[PDB]
Amino acid sequence: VKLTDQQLMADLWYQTAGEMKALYYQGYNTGQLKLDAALAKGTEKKPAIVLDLDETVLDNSPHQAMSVKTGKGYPYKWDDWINKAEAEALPGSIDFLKYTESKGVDIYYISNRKTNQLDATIKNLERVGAPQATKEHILLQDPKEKGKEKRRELVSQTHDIVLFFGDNLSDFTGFDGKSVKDRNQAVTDSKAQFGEKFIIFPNPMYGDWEGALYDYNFKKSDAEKDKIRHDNLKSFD
Amino acid sequence: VKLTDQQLMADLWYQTAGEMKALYYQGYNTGQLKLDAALAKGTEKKPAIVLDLDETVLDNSPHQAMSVKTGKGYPYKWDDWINKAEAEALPGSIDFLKYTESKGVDIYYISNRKTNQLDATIKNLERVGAPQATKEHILLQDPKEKGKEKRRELVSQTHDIVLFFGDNLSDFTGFDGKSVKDRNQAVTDSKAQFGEKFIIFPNPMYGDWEGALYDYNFKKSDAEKDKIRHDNLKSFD
Ligand SMILES: [Mg+2]
Ligand SMILES: [Mg+2]
Repeated sequence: VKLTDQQLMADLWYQTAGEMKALYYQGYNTGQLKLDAALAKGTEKKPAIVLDLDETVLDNSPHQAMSVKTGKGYPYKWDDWINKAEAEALPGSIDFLKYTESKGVDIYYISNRKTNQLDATIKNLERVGAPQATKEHILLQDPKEKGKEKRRELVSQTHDIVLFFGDNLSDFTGFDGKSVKDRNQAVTDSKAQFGEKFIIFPNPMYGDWEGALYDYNFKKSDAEKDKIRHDNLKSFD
Repeated sequence: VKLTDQQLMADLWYQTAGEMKALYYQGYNTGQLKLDAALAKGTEKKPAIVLDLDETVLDNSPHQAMSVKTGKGYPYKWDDWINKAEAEALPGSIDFLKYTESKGVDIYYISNRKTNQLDATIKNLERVGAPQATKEHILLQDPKEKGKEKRRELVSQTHDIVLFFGDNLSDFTGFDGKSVKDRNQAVTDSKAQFGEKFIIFPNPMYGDWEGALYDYNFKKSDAEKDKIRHDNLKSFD
């Protein structure tokens, strides 16, 4: 079984579809409207926004396409890709970030890139013209650190975080390590937050949605993942 | 050779990912905000909204999952699926539509379901509780006519259409029959509209994004389609 072939359409959409680009504009347009509203309401502490990087601000889809062509899934040559520091900015992202900066609002890029990839991440953020591309504002994941809540909470000590941007539910608080059924119910329960506080972007290529299917154990064979993937489809009879 | 296998991850995300559900909530949450805003400012003609049905209001992903499991591509069992009239509503859609009706706004379901599928479509819409599920409000595709602009224009003769909802760029005005290059540039050109007048939903399973890759000629071989799909991915060096 060529597992990587199973991602082809998802990758192709993400890389070529105008619809995908439109969804990125819709997210950043909505985020800017809500930033303005949050600034007009006012804050107790200095305002901040928090964004994920991969598939939120930086487009890593060329690595996923490399996996389709080679048949070798992530993280094969992921560090090689990160070190190249040539990911393009996703649609609307840079204009929104520059607008946020112009308003005096602090930005924190909270990303599960590893702390030892900081320098390459700064390089990529500089290449695309992302504001505040510094160690102070780029909060990467420690070895053995689970999730992003520690970094979210550190930011909240000194800022009021008015918006979160991400492609993965775990880019928002309260979606860590849940089963498919439980994370899906949590979405329903927090339905009012989406497009309000939590700004979501489309990523059918990879993420916690896939990891949840494997009980977050990625040490599964290609055949085992293939079976789980097939078993979790809901087919019409 | 097995083109349906390449849809698996796209279908699995659409069916299982809480992120997909969040994007639908974000879309409809934004729709309600923009509807209220438009009504508050007033209109010339009676207000309307236009929605697409498939992958906008109604979830047909069980048919797509079936294609993957059986390995049998479109049109296998599509009309049978339509006639079963058992698609679930997409997240946030029905509450939004009930709200819209209650504000005195007319809803028009402009959908490329065939005119002989009108009875089944009414049945499915009644089942999920969509309002205004009648021939006067469900505007299906005439086999002589391509695209939806004629139906959009007709509605616009008596109403001021304040919002459009879809998963396909051709559910909005200005995206008919364009190359990938041209349709993607048109998104850029119309970037301000998304989340404002055009409310977009994520569908990595199928659409004009795929048709455009084939220069809208689906009578290509699977070999040709497979080469086209592979050739349009962008990998890194
Ligand atoms: Mg991400
Ligand atoms: Mg549709």
